[PDB]
Amino acid sequence: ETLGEKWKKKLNQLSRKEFDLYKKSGITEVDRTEAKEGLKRGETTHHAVSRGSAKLQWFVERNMVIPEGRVIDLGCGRGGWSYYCAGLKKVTEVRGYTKGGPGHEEPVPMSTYGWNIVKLMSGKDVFYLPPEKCDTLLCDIGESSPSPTVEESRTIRVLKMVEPWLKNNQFCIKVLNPYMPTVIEHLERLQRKHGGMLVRNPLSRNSTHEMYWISNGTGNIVSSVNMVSRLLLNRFTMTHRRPTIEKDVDLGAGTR
Ligand SMILES: C[S@@+](CC[C@H](N)C(=O)[O-])C[C@H]1O[C@@H](n2cnc3c(N)ncnc32)[C@H](O)[C@@H]1O
Repeated sequence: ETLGEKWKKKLNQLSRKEFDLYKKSGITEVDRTEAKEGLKRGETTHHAVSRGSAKLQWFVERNMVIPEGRVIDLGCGRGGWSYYCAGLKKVTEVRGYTKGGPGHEEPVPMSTYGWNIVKLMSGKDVFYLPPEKCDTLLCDIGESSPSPTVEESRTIRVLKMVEPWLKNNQFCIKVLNPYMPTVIEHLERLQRKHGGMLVRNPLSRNSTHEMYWISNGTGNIVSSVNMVSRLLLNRFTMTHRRPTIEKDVDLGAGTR
């Protein structure tokens, strides 16, 4: 039984009250107040459509993934990753795909900087999509479940699905459950082949063990995963630490 499975265990034992306090204890989060109010009023410039823009920004600003050329954004949802990438100088095209329907967030149309190189497509299950030529492959798919065996299946399926889209390109791929032994085996094989490293984003909630496989880095995957399991387990032991609040991203207007 992995450290991660013990964390998962404990998480599942929490009351809703305890869960709600635990999930943000000591994390970082952006202040969405202004964006939500603006989106509520139909504003199409400046605002990120989700917390995802700031989440991907954290990786990009640290050069862990450097979006360039034609960017594919797998499970776009509202489009946070896509609209962010749209403003980056090296990026020439952004194609986002997402399931949508009941479920499942629909793309939100925006006119933030670079919106003209963006096409977001709903009604698209990426497990049935053939791979396309791209210079950057982004994927933020992986639905949490109380069952770590369900999550293991979802995670492995994502890893197998994204591989053909990796063509010596930049990438950032969510790994929903990185602690199950079989997932580690796949990750180790993929890292041998395509390189990169697994990284914990500080904007991730404590309610998920997700880490991101990014292209620009190196390191020991097992050590990084266990570090996260120890972090998340430690956060069970103390009174709720209020999250570190940061400014949300401002995404423009205009064409590129
Ligand atoms: C964590 S959200 C992405 C948030 C996005 N990165 C943003 O910045 O707003 C993952 C998205 O994947 C979508 N999704 C889940 N399974 C999918 C599938 N099989 N094919 C396409 N999209 C999927 C979900 O509907 C959800 O909108």
